[PDB]
Amino acid sequence: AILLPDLPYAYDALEPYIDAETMTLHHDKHHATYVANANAALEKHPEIGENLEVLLADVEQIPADIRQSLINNGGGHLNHALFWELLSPEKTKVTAEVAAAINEAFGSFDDFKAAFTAAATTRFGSGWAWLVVDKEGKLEVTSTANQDTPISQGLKPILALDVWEHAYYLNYRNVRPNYIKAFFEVINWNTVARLYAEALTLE
Amino acid sequence: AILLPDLPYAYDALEPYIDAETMTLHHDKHHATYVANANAALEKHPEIGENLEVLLADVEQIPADIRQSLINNGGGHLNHALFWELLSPEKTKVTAEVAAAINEAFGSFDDFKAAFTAAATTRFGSGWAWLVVDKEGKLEVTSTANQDTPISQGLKPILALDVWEHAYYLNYRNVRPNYIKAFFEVINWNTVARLYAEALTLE
Ligand SMILES: [Fe+3]
Ligand SMILES: [Fe+3]
Repeated sequence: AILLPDLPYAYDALEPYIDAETMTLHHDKHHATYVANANAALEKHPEIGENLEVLLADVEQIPADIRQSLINNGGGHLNHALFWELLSPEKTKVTAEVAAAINEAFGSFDDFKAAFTAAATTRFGSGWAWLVVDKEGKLEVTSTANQDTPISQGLKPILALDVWEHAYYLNYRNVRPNYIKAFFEVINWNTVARLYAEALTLE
Repeated sequence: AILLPDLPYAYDALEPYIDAETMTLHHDKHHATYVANANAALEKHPEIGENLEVLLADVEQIPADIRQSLINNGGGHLNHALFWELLSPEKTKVTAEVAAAINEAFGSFDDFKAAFTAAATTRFGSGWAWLVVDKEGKLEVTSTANQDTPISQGLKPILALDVWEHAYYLNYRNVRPNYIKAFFEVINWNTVARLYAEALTLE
């Protein structure tokens, strides 16, 4: 079965940037529901196994009667698992190779941060802003709807911000760009490095 | 210019079903923002005018370069303006003709309630649950994404529930069902009758 991973720090470790009550519901309620629903969907078709990253890379392989529910809850599970690991109570620095890849893709770091901030601002409704590695090994900023994940288009995400309202409403209310800025404070760039390394090597 | 209509009651009027603070952010920030954005798009084409209900009934007729912004913000404005009129601090009752059409399409009021509750609850991500008049004059429950509106498909809304998280997170957190059950205590059935009469009387 899919399991709910633990937060690898205390619920309040990201304060004042993300508030402990949000971390608690976001993980114990929202995330747990994605895992519970993904298990129920998968229980229905044991023959397909449970490797979500493989199943959701090509959604039409998933039998029709559970497809949208797996996209939604199976995607909710993967997006959130990735998200907890990209957050750090301790400040970190963009790694040399990650930084170099950025200048190359965007021209400078501030250009990236601005392209990223804007994909996150203008994602209308519920969804996620992403930094991804191309099938060409290049970086792109994108944004997806709801729990849709870029791995469904063969893109490898190395950074991700959740812009569903539940992620920021208790701390920032309507002011999503305040929450976006706060995110840059608590990114775990070591996770980003590892994801990006894993992106290139498995290619 | 599109104007932000005033709430037709005090902000704390829907208490304890909807909290004051939410009414306040929801109208003063969320709806104001759609109104502002809708106007910025419209001003780029003064020739197409300001009749949002006509423009959004055929989206395709809207110049490509403001079409998405119009759908989202224009849609945002209609749905919300409709939403404030549908809420009532006084418990009202279902008008006889409305009750009868609900009995006909659904079996009983409570059947309708469960069905509208199902659409409101399973809408994944941001959106709206609706009771609409068919092209054939029949009632149907549906839901839509984000700020999409059933008038875009030649359906006439007579009941609407915002299921965006900003509509309910302050008072109910992740438990959208408690929000939905509460919405039924504050429905203005007189706004529903009136919309229902209007839908039948333009065909
Ligand atoms: Fe989330
Ligand atoms: Fe709303």
